[PDB]
Amino acid sequence: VFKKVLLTGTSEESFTAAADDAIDRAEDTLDNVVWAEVVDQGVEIGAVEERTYQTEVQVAFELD
Amino acid sequence: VFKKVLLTGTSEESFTAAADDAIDRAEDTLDNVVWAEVVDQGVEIGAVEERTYQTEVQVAFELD
Amino acid sequence: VFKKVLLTGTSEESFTAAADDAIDRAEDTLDNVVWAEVVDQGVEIGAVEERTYQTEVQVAFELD
Amino acid sequence: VFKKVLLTGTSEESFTAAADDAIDRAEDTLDNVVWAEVVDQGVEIGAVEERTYQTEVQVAFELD
Amino acid sequence: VFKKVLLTGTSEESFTAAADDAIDRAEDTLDNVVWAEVVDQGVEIGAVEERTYQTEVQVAFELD
Amino acid sequence: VFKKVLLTGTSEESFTAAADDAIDRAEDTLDNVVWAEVVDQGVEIGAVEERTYQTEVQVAFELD
Amino acid sequence: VFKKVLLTGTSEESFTAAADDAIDRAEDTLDNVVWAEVVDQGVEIGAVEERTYQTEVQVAFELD
Amino acid sequence: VFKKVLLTGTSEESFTAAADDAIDRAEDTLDNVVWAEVVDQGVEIGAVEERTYQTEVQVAFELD
Amino acid sequence: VFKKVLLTGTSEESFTAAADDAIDRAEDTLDNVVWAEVVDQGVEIGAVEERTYQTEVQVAFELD
Amino acid sequence: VFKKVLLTGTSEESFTAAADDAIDRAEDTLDNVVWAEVVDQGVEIGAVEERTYQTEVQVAFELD
Amino acid sequence: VFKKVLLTGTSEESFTAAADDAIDRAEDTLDNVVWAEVVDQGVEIGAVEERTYQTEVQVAFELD
Amino acid sequence: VFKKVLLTGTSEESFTAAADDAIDRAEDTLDNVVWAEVVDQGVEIGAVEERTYQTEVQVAFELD
Ligand SMILES: Cc1cc2nc3c(=O)[nH]c(=O)nc-3n(C)c2cc1C
Ligand SMILES: Cc1cc2nc3c(=O)[nH]c(=O)nc-3n(C)c2cc1C
Ligand SMILES: Cc1cc2nc3c(=O)[nH]c(=O)nc-3n(C)c2cc1C
Ligand SMILES: Cc1cc2nc3c(=O)[nH]c(=O)nc-3n(C)c2cc1C
Ligand SMILES: Cc1cc2nc3c(=O)[nH]c(=O)nc-3n(C)c2cc1C
Ligand SMILES: Cc1cc2nc3c(=O)[nH]c(=O)nc-3n(C)c2cc1C
Ligand SMILES: Cc1cc2nc3c(=O)[nH]c(=O)nc-3n(C)c2cc1C
Ligand SMILES: Cc1cc2nc3c(=O)[nH]c(=O)nc-3n(C)c2cc1C
Ligand SMILES: Cc1cc2nc3c(=O)[nH]c(=O)nc-3n(C)c2cc1C
Ligand SMILES: Cc1cc2nc3c(=O)[nH]c(=O)nc-3n(C)c2cc1C
Ligand SMILES: Cc1cc2nc3c(=O)[nH]c(=O)nc-3n(C)c2cc1C
Ligand SMILES: Cc1cc2nc3c(=O)[nH]c(=O)nc-3n(C)c2cc1C
Ligand SMILES: [Cl-]
Ligand SMILES: [Cl-]
Ligand SMILES: [Cl-]
Ligand SMILES: [Cl-]
Ligand SMILES: [Mg+2]
Ligand SMILES: [Mg+2]
Ligand SMILES: [Mg+2]
Ligand SMILES: [Mg+2]
Ligand SMILES: [Mg+2]
Ligand SMILES: [Mg+2]
Ligand SMILES: [Mg+2]
Ligand SMILES: [Mg+2]
Ligand SMILES: [Mg+2]
Ligand SMILES: [Mg+2]
Ligand SMILES: [Mg+2]
Ligand SMILES: [Mg+2]
Ligand SMILES: [Mg+2]
Ligand SMILES: [Mg+2]
Ligand SMILES: [Mg+2]
Ligand SMILES: [Mg+2]
Ligand SMILES: [Mg+2]
Ligand SMILES: [Mg+2]
Ligand SMILES: [Mg+2]
Ligand SMILES: [Mg+2]
Ligand SMILES: [Mg+2]
Ligand SMILES: [Mg+2]
Ligand SMILES: [Mg+2]
Ligand SMILES: [Mg+2]
Ligand code: NA
Ligand code: NA
Ligand code: NA
Ligand code: NA
Repeated sequence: VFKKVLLTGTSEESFTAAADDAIDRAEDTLDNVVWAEVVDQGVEIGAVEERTYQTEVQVAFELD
Repeated sequence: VFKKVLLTGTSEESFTAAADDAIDRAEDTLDNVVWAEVVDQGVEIGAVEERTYQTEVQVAFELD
Repeated sequence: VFKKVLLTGTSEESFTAAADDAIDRAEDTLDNVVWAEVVDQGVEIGAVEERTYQTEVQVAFELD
Repeated sequence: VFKKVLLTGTSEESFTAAADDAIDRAEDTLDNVVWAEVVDQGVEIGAVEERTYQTEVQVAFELD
Repeated sequence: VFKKVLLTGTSEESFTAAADDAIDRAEDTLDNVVWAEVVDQGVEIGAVEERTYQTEVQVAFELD
Repeated sequence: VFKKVLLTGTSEESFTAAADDAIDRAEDTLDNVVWAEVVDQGVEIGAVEERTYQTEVQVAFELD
Repeated sequence: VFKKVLLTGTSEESFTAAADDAIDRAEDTLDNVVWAEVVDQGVEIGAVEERTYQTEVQVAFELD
Repeated sequence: VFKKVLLTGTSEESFTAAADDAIDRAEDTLDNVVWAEVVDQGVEIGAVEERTYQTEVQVAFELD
Repeated sequence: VFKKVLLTGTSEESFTAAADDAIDRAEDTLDNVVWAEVVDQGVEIGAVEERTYQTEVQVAFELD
Repeated sequence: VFKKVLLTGTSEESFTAAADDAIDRAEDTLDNVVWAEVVDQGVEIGAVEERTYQTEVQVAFELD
Repeated sequence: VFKKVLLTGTSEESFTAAADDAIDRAEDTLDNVVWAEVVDQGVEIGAVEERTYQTEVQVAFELD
Repeated sequence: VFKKVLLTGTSEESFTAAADDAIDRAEDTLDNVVWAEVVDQGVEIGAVEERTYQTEVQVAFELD
């Protein structure tokens, strides 16, 4: 059985690096992370000093 | 990093109050709740005494 | 077996009340109405004296 | 010919009132506003003192 | 309030049995599982000895 | 001209048998049923003794 | 309250004429037909002597 | 950079002519119109003397 | 077994004729073409002398 | 690099067996078939002696 | 109230830089730009000397 | 007439480079490649030594 968690990563550099930021967090706390699916991308402008790229991913991990 | 949980709130009064019911539950158990996105709305009729409005939300919270 | 009918309710008050208007009509004419799913919401402006909120629902009822 | 503008209204009270807030703004600046279609709903939590309901609408107006 | 978890079940037999595999896992660890919605179906071929059917479900459970 | 009706079939056995349950009902009451399109699948758990598979179909029939 | 019926019109000439074929049928049998929304378009080739254009519409009519 | 405006053209003749009606209006007021994407089609019936076909397009134009 | 190919037809006349242009090409090179599904429509303006209507279709053909 | 082909399998027995029918055909003619994604399901009724289940899949294969 | 404009940025380097190109243009002409949502990505090949990455964004700005 | 092929490119570096990997393969084997549309993005983790970014594109080419 796989389970997915819905995470938004952030980066001041790129959409790829924002995806990595989410996956990094998943790997910090979960075993057997197997893949990620991109489900949204965006850019935060008004709330930050530098533009911040965001990539939202479903991160899949194998249970048991 | 943000994470989202997928919650359906209920209310005998309105779709807005059903959204609040979900967000209230998230705030009971999670720190740093930052926003919610409505993803579905519905009305339960046959299983209840009074019509019950339901609003399903992805509730986003900031990790760490 | 359930069947659904696709109804747009209207209200001069709210999206919740517009959903109720559709469900009310379904219950006038159908037995065993069990739930409704919201599929669209809108506001009529140019054709009416007062803004009219509209909520379109699939209203499900149990056959037999 | 109709044209649409994509507006997000806000309210501390309800999704219906947030839709009205957008339509009000459109009517301040545009002639012949004829209808609105709801395209998204959400709730701002972390950036505000009170929860703020948001309703995004395509507001249609007749040209010429 | 209901909450959903996003699970992919697997089976060497059928899409129905793959859905059951996910629901079984949810019932092992959660109380008050109430329904599941199918959100994707697929077949793993290259990574397995026998074709493996997969059915991804949002499994809903009642909180509290 | 074709017309479609939106039916949810049920089965304690499989998603295929749930689709058949809907189509069977359509054929009981309608002439010239020509095809069905699957539009949703789900599993009822909390309201039933045995898990019940549900398959929602648009059932198309030829008018006249 | 509005209700919609889901009809596929056909024409050997065009997608516009296929939409008209559906609307014509609705007006034969229903009072107060008010609008139609196109939801799919296609072309039947193998089952017919001449290519047949098909346009599927939700035809809305006002109840009461 | 391209920008798009969301226009609904109308015609008493066809969906193609309704698309042209929108594009014509864009070309009246904008320089460097480069393409259009159809996003919806419909037919107005109750508000008009003759059926009126409508085609909604995102009309893209090059800035600068 | 059916297979589909994803073709964009073009016409200086209409969306229907653009669909035909794609289907014509499929029939030039494939046996047993059975139907087509419209998946997108658009208009090329900047790259052409005359507006060019485009209709993208999945063209289905029976294998073997 | 992976490539996908869009195939509709058929079966007089089940949606799972219809998916297998498509994958079987892909494996007859292609090397390195790695997975399939279900994209539609349906039932043919009017054109056949027995109901025929159909499952449409994108079948992915590795190039080179 | 927020308003969105629908812009396609371009870059010979990356999808991230194409998003920035759109946002840059918005900030040239608009006050209070607050965020952007990615809605499409593509690559122009035939019309250009070098491949050109394109990222289409809804750029949101606060009115008043 | 344009035709599209559905390709998933891969890269250990970025989503942009994964798109290029697919387009490169198309240009190896096809004449008159004209554009690509991004349709999905993902990251392979469990099956590889280094995270592998994947970008799925419809690559369009002009026939004849
Ligand atoms: C992708 C994205 C979407 C957003 N949407 C909203 C919104 O709907 N309302 C809001 O007050 N702020 C937003 N913000 C700040 C956003 C920010 C980003 C990066
Ligand atoms: C929005 C909504 C959707 C529902 N869908 C189903 C369903 O598919 N099958 C079912 O047995 N009960 C339902 N029920 C009870 C529902 C109830 C609600 C409120
Ligand atoms: C949600 C909504 C959508 C509508 N769409 C259209 C349309 O496409 N064309 C039209 O002539 N009138 C409309 N009207 C009047 C509308 C009215 C509402 C309330
Ligand atoms: C509906 C909604 C969506 C939002 N999405 C985002 C987002 O993607 N990223 C972000 O930094 N802030 C958001 N914010 C603050 C949002 C706020 C709202 C109300
Ligand atoms: C439904 C399904 C989808 C898949 N998608 C991918 C993919 O995008 N990339 C990949 O390397 N492997 C996959 N695999 C292995 C898949 C496997 C299945 C069963
Ligand atoms: C597919 C499916 C969806 C459902 N959705 C809901 C829902 O939204 N709310 C609810 O009270 N019950 C449901 N129920 C009971 C459901 C049941 C099924 C089988
Ligand atoms: C738009 C369209 C879609 C169709 N889809 C199918 C299908 O999925 N299976 C089938 O046996 N026949 C079809 N047929 C015959 C079709 C025919 C048309 C016109
Ligand atoms: C495509 C289309 C959609 C429409 N939708 C609505 C609606 O939702 N409510 C309404 O009062 N009128 C409409 N009208 C009048 C419409 C008219 C058209 C042509
Ligand atoms: C439907 C359609 C869509 C198009 N999209 C784009 C695009 O995204 N970028 C571009 O440079 N050119 C386009 N072009 C030229 C287009 C042309 C048409 C006809
Ligand atoms: C899933 C499915 C869809 C279909 N759609 C159509 C259609 O749109 N028009 C038609 O003449 N026949 C169809 N047919 C025969 C179909 C058959 C199937 C099995
Ligand atoms: C994303 C994208 C989509 C496009 N779509 C089309 C199209 O549909 N027709 C066309 O003539 N050119 C296009 N072009 C040139 C395109 C170009 C791009 C970059
Ligand atoms: C985007 C993506 C999606 C995937 N989906 C699946 C899946 O559904 N099942 C599976 O066994 N493996 C997958 N895999 C390995 C995937 C891999 C990727 C990169
Ligand atoms: Cl989710
Ligand atoms: Cl429907
Ligand atoms: Cl828009
Ligand atoms: Cl495809
Ligand atoms: Mg930096
Ligand atoms: Mg988002
Ligand atoms: Mg009360
Ligand atoms: Mg729901
Ligand atoms: Mg009042
Ligand atoms: Mg509507
Ligand atoms: Mg207050
Ligand atoms: Mg939004
Ligand atoms: Mg076995
Ligand atoms: Mg999947
Ligand atoms: Mg049994
Ligand atoms: Mg459902
Ligand atoms: Mg003729
Ligand atoms: Mg169809
Ligand atoms: Mg005339
Ligand atoms: Mg519309
Ligand atoms: Mg001419
Ligand atoms: Mg297109
Ligand atoms: Mg048999
Ligand atoms: Mg289909
Ligand atoms: Mg360079
Ligand atoms: Mg695009
Ligand atoms: Mg490297
Ligand atoms: Mg994918
Ligand atoms: Na989730
Ligand atoms: Na817009
Ligand atoms: Na219907
Ligand atoms: Na394809």
